Amino acid sequence: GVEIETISPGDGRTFPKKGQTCVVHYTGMLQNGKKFDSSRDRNKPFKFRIGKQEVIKGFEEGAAQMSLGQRAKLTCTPDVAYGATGHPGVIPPNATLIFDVELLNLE
Repeated sequence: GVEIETISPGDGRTFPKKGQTCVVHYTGMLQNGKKFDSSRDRNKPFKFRIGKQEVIKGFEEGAAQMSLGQRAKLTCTPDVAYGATGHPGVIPPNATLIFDVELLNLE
């Protein structure tokens, strides 16, 4: 389940396709918790491609549903990334992940 809450500006037509290296200013957030990851900190805005299962399903499905300039807000379910397993130290099991996702991409 990928629930999109878009902050309005963008173009609404430049959608990511397969094999397109796309650039996202992501900002992670735990529900009722602090941050855990941010591209604003490293200032290397995570040039990743679409269709190789590199990113999690709650972030990959949110990327194709956005366009250039758009600023959505992810609500990632636990069972797509870390709900059963959980990362040691960062993301616990059964965690509902929140992301501040803006798609200012290339290709």
